[PDB]
Amino acid sequence: ITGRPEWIWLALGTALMGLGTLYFLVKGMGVSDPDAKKFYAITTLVPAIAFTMYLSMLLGYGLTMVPFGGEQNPIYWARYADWLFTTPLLLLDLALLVDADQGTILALVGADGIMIGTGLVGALTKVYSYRFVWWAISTAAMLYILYVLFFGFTSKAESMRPEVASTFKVLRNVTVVLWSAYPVVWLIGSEGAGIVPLNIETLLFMVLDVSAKVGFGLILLRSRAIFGEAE
Amino acid sequence: ITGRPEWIWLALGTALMGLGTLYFLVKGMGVSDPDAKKFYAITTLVPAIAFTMYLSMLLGYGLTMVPFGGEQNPIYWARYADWLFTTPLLLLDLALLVDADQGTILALVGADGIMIGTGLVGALTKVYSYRFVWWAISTAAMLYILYVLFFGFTSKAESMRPEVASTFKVLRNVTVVLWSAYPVVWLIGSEGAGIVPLNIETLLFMVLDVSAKVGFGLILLRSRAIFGEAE
Amino acid sequence: ITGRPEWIWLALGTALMGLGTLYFLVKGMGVSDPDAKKFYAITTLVPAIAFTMYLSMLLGYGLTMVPFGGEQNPIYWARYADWLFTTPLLLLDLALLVDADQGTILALVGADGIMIGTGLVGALTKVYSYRFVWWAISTAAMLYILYVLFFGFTSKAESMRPEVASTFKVLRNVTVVLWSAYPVVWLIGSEGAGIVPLNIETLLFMVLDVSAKVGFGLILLRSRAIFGEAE
Ligand SMILES: CC(C)CCC[C@@H](C)CCC[C@@H](C)CCC[C@@H](C)CCOC[C@@H](CO)OCC[C@H](C)CCC[C@H](C)CCC[C@H](C)CCCC(C)C
Ligand SMILES: CC(C)CCC[C@@H](C)CCC[C@@H](C)CCC[C@@H](C)CCOC[C@@H](CO)OCC[C@H](C)CCC[C@H](C)CCC[C@H](C)CCCC(C)C
Ligand SMILES: CC(C)CCC[C@@H](C)CCC[C@@H](C)CCC[C@@H](C)CCOC[C@@H](CO)OCC[C@H](C)CCC[C@H](C)CCC[C@H](C)CCCC(C)C
Ligand SMILES: *C/C=C(C)/C=C/C=C(C)/C=C/C1=C(C)CCCC1(C)C
Ligand SMILES: *C/C=C(C)/C=C/C=C(C)/C=C/C1=C(C)CCCC1(C)C
Ligand SMILES: *C/C=C(C)/C=C/C=C(C)/C=C/C1=C(C)CCCC1(C)C
Ligand SMILES: CCCCCCCCCCCCCCC
Ligand SMILES: CCCCCCCCCCCCCCC
Ligand SMILES: CCCCCCCCCCCCCCC
Ligand SMILES: CCCCCCCCCCCCCCC
Ligand SMILES: CCCCCCCCCCCCCCC
Ligand SMILES: CCCCCCCCCCCCCCC
Ligand SMILES: CCCCCCCCCCCCCC
Ligand SMILES: CCCCCCCCCCCCCC
Ligand SMILES: CCCCCCCCCCCCC
Ligand SMILES: CCCCCCCCCCCCC
Ligand SMILES: CCCCCCCCCCCCC
Ligand SMILES: CCCCCCCCCCC
Ligand SMILES: CCCCCCCCCCC
Ligand SMILES: CCCCCCCCCCC
Ligand SMILES: CCCCCCCCCC
Ligand SMILES: CCCCCCCCCC
Ligand SMILES: CCCCCCCCCC
Ligand SMILES: CCCCCCCCC
Ligand SMILES: CCCCCCCCC
Ligand SMILES: CCCCCCCCC
Ligand SMILES: CCCCCCCC
Ligand SMILES: CCCCCCCC
Ligand SMILES: CCCCCCCC
Ligand SMILES: CCCCCCCC
Ligand SMILES: CCCCCCCC
Ligand SMILES: CCCCCCCC
Ligand SMILES: CCCCCCCC
Repeated sequence: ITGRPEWIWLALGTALMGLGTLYFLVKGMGVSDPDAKKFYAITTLVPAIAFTMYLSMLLGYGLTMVPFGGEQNPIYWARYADWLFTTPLLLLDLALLVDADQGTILALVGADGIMIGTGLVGALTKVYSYRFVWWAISTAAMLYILYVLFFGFTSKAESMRPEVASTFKVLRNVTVVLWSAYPVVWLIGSEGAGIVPLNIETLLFMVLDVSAKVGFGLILLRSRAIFGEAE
Repeated sequence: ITGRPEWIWLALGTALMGLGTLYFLVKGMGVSDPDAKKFYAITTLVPAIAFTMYLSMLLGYGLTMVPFGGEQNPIYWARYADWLFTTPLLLLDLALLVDADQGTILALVGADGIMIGTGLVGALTKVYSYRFVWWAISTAAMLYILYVLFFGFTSKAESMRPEVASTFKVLRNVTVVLWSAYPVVWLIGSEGAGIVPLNIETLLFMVLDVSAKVGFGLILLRSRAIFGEAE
Repeated sequence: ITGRPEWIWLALGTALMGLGTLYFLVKGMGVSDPDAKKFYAITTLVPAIAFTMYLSMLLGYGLTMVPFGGEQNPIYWARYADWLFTTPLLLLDLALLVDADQGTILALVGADGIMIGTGLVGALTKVYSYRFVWWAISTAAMLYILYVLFFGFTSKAESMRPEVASTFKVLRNVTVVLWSAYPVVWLIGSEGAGIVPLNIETLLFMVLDVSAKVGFGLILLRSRAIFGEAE
C-alpha cells in the first residue's frame, strides 16, 4: 500500500466515504415519509458505492497499467466503475426533486452513461492522440447534461413549492461547478497531458468526490424539500 | 486504421450513426408533449450509443483476437456492447407504443439480454463446436421475442388508436425482418462457419444496423402516434 | 469437461435449471391477469439466467485461475454474473408481493449489488488476507438486506390480504435460511479457507441455487397471492 505516494489520499477518501455512509444511514433511520425515503435511499447508496471503490484503489485492486507515450502508466480504472453508478444516482436526486418527466430522466441517465463510458475508453486507449478524441466526446455529453439542468429543470423548479425550488437551485449550482472540474483534472493529469503528477491528481479527485457526494448529500438531506407537504 | 480492409464500412457506419443522432437531436428540440419526449429520448440514444461503438471499432479498440480453428480470429466485441443497450431500447419504443404491461416489458428485456449475452459468449468461445451451442440458445431467445411481438402486442395494438396501430404494425414488420438477418450473418461470417469474409460481413452488419436504428427512428418520429390525443 | 471432478454437479445444475425454466414457461402460458404476469416474468427469468451460467461453467468458459497461497486456484467467476442479476430479481418478487415503496426497493437492490460486487472482488483478489476483508463487507450488505426483509416488510405484509401475508412469510423464511448459507460455503470453500474441496463446494452451491430459485418459484407461482382480488 504505502509504496504508492498517493496512498494517503486514497485512505482519506475511503474513511470520509465510509463515515458519510454511516451518518446518512443513521440519520435515515427515523424516516417514514415515502417521499423522504426515496431521497435517503438514493443519497446513502452514493457514498457506499464510492467507499468500496476507494477501498479497491487503496488495496491495489482497482489499478492497472496502460502503455502509452512509451511508458507503463498507472491508471485507476475503479474510478469509472464508481462514477458509472453514482453519477446517475446523483442526477436522479435532482430530477425527482423537480418531478421531472420520464423522457427527460432517460435522456440524462443515457447521456451520463455515454459520458462515463467514453471516459473509460479514453483512459484505457493505447494510442496517445486518440485518448483526447474520447475526452472530447465525453465532454460533449457532459455539456448536454449541464444544458438540461439549466434550460429544462430550472424552469420546472420555479413552478414548484418554494423550498424545493430554492434547494434545487443550490444543488444545481454545486453540481455544475464541481462536475465541470473533473474533465479538467483528467486532461492535465496522468490520464491526459501528464502536467500534474498522479499523487496531486489523486488529491484533487478526492476533494471533488467528497464534496460532490457527501457535501451534496448533507445539503439535500437537511432540506425540507424531501418531505411531502403534510399537516 | 486503413490496414484493415473493413475500415471503409466502419467509417461509413460511424458517419451515418453520428448524422442520425444529430438529426434526431435537432428534430426533438421543439417538442413539449411528455409522451413524445419519451420516444425522442429513447430513439435518439440508440444511434448515439451505436456511434460510439462504431468509432471504437474504427480506431481498433473494440477488436480482439480469439484462437479457434488453429487461427487467431479477429472478433469485434464492441458490437455486443452496442447491442446490449440499443436492442432493449428499441423494444421499449415498441412496447410503449402499444402501452404494454410491465410484466411483458420485463420478459422482453430479459430475453433480449440473454440473446445478446449468449451471443457474446459464443463469439469469445475457443472450442469451435461450442460456439454454435451458444448461437442456438441465443436464437431461441430471439424467437421468443419475435413470438411476443406477434402474438401479444399485435392484438394489443388493434384495441388502440388507429394511428398507433398502423405505425406499430409497420415498425413490427421492419423489426422482425431485420433482426432475423443478424443470426444468419453471424453463422456464415467470421464468428461462425467463415464462409463470408470479414470485410463483407462488416458491410452487412452496417446496412442492418443503420436500417434497424436510423431507418426505424425516421419512421417512428415522423408518426403522429407518439403524441397524445390533444385538441 | 469430465476432466474436472465437479463436472457432475455442474451438469445436474444445468439440467435442473433448464427443466425449471421450461415448467414455469409452460405454466405461465395460460395467464392474463396483469399482476400475475409480473410474477411469472420475474420468476421465469431467474432459472433461465442461471441455466446459461451453469452451462458456461460446465463447458469451462466461466472458470479462471487466480494465484494466491502460492497456487493457481480455480475460481468459477460465472457464479457472480448469475447472482448479479438473479438475486435482485428474487428480491423484487418479495417486494412486489408486499407492495413495498420505491425507496425501499432501491435500497434493497443497491445493497444487493454491493453484496455481489464485493464478493466478486474478494474472489479475484490475489492478496490472501484481503479476500476476507471483501467477504466481511459483502456479509454486512447481506445483513442489511435480511434486516429489511424482517423489520420493514413483515410489518407491511400483515396489513395486506391474508393470502399474500402467509405466502410472503413462507418465502421470507426460505430466503433468509438459504441465502445465509452462501457466505458460509464461500468462507470454508476454495474461495476462502480451503477446508472443503471444490467438488463438494460445487455440490453445495448447486443444492442452494436450485432450492433458492426453482423451489422458491414453485411456492410462489402456486399461490393465489400473485393474482389480484377479482370476482
Ligand atoms: C443507456 C446507457 C446506460 C447507455 C450506456 C452508454 C455506453 C454504451 C457508452 C459506451 C460504453 C462502452 C465503452 C463500455 C466499454 C467497457 C469496457 C471498457 C470493458 C473492458 O474492456 C475493454 C478491453 C480492455 O481494455 O477489453 C478487452 C477485450 C475483452 C475480450 C472484452 C470482452 C468483454 C466486453 C467488454 C463485453 C461488453 C460488456 C459491456 C460493455 C458491459 C457494460 C460496461 C459499462 C462500462 C457500460
Ligand atoms: C435481466 C437481463 C438483463 C439478464 C441478462 C442476461 C445475462 C445473464 C445473459 C448472460 C450474460 C453473461 C454471459 C455475460 C458475460 C460477460 C463476459 C463476456 C465479460 C468478459 O469476460 C469473459 C472472459 C473472457 O472471455 O473473462 C475472463 C475472466 C475474467 C476474470 C472475468 C471476471 C469478470 C466477470 C465478467 C464479472 C461479471 C460481470 C457481469 C457479467 C457484467 C455484465 C456484462 C453484460 C455482458 C451482461
Ligand atoms: C446500484 C447498484 C447496482 C450499485 C452496484 C454496486 C457496485 C458498485 C459494487 C462494486 C462493483 C465492482 C467491484 C465491480 C467490479 C467488476 C470487475 C470485477 C470486472 C473485472 O475486472 C477486474 C479486474 C481483473 O480482476 O480487471 C482488470 C483490469 C481491467 C482493465 C478492468 C477495466 C474494465 C472495468 C471493470 C470497467 C468497469 C465496468 C463496471 C464495473 C461494469 C459493472 C460490473 C458489475 C460486476 C457491477
Ligand atoms: C462522485 C463523482 C462524480 C460526481 C464524478 C463526476 C465525473 C465527471 C463529471 C467526469 C467527467 C469526464 C469528462 C467530462 C471527460 C473526461 C473524463 C471524465 C470521465 C473525467
Ligand atoms: C441495432 C442493432 C440491432 C437491432 C441488433 C440486433 C441483433 C440481433 C437480433 C442478434 C442476434 C444474434 C443471434 C440471434 C444469435 C447469433 C448472435 C447474435 C447476437 C448476432
Ligand atoms: C440464486 C442465487 C442466490 C440466491 C445467491 C445468493 C448469494 C449470496 C446471498 C451470496 C453471498 C455472499 C456473501 C454474503 C459474502 C461472501 C460472498 C457471497 C457473494 C457468496
Ligand atoms: C480544476 C482544478 C485544476 C487546477 C490544478 C492546479 C494544480 C496546481 C498544483 C501544482 C502543480 C504541480 C506541478 C509541479 C509538480
Ligand atoms: C451536523 C452536520 C455534520 C455531520 C457530520 C458529517 C460527517 C461526515 C463527513 C463530512 C465531511 C465532508 C463534508 C463536505 C466538505
Ligand atoms: C441475410 C443475408 C445473408 C446473405 C449473404 C450473401 C453474401 C453474398 C456475398 C458473396 C459471398 C462472398 C464469398 C466469396 C468471397
Ligand atoms: C427528411 C427525412 C430525411 C432526413 C435526413 C436523415 C439523414 C440521416 C441519415 C439517414 C440515412 C439512412 C436512412 C435509412 C436507410
Ligand atoms: C452451510 C453448510 C456448510 C456445511 C459444510 C459441511 C461439509 C461437510 C462435508 C465433509 C467435509 C469434507 C472434508 C474432508 C474432505
Ligand atoms: C407439480 C409440481 C412439480 C412440477 C415439476 C417441477 C420440475 C422442476 C424441477 C424441480 C426440482 C427441484 C425442486 C426443488 C427441490
Ligand atoms: C443488461 C442491460 C439492460 C438494460 C438496458 C437499458 C434499457 C432498460 C429498459 C428498461 C425498461 C423498463 C422495464 C420496467
Ligand atoms: C447491477 C445490476 C442490477 C440490475 C438487476 C436487474 C433487476 C433490476 C430490478 C429493478 C427494480 C426496480 C427499481 C425501481
Ligand atoms: C452549455 C450549457 C451551459 C451550462 C454549462 C456550463 C459549461 C461549463 C464549462 C465546463 C468546461 C469543461 C471543459
Ligand atoms: C415463432 C414466432 C413466429 C415469428 C418469428 C419468425 C421467425 C423468423 C425466423 C428467423 C430465422 C433465424 C435463424
Ligand atoms: C440482523 C438482522 C436479523 C436477521 C438476520 C439473520 C442473521 C443470520 C446470520 C447469517 C450468518 C452469515 C455469516
Ligand atoms: C497528441 C495531441 C494530438 C491532438 C489531438 C486533439 C484532439 C482533440 C479533439 C477535440 C475536437
Ligand atoms: C463443428 C460442428 C459441430 C456441430 C454442432 C452443432 C450444434 C448446433 C446445436 C443446435 C441444436
Ligand atoms: C490470513 C488471515 C488474516 C485474517 C484477516 C481477517 C479479516 C476479517 C475482517 C472481519 C472484520
Ligand atoms: C468507519 C471508519 C472507516 C475507516 C477505514 C478505512 C480507512 C483506511 C485506514 C488504513
Ligand atoms: C458529423 C460527421 C461525423 C463524421 C466523423 C466520423 C467519420 C470518420 C471519418 C474518418
Ligand atoms: C431440457 C434438458 C436440458 C439438459 C441439457 C443440459 C444437461 C447437460 C448434459 C451433458
Ligand atoms: C460543496 C461544499 C459542501 C459544503 C457541505 C456543508 C453543508 C452543511 C449543511
Ligand atoms: C427499413 C428501411 C427504412 C427506410 C427509411 C426511410 C423512412 C423515410 C420516412
Ligand atoms: C426450499 C425447499 C423448497 C421445496 C419445493 C417444493 C415446493 C412444492 C410446492
Ligand atoms: C446561491 C447558492 C450558491 C451555491 C454555489 C456554491 C458553489 C460551490
Ligand atoms: C458555471 C461555473 C463553471 C465553473 C468551472 C470551474 C472549472 C474548474
Ligand atoms: C405493411 C408495411 C410493410 C413493411 C415491411 C418492410 C420490410 C422491409
Ligand atoms: C418474417 C419474414 C422473415 C424474413 C427473414 C429474412 C432473413 C434473411
Ligand atoms: C416440462 C413441461 C411441463 C409439462 C406441463 C406441466 C403442466 C402445466
Ligand atoms: C412457516 C414456514 C416455514 C418455512 C421454513 C422452511 C425452511 C427451509
Ligand atoms: C434464521 C435462521 C438462520 C439459519 C442459518 C443457517 C446457516 C447455515
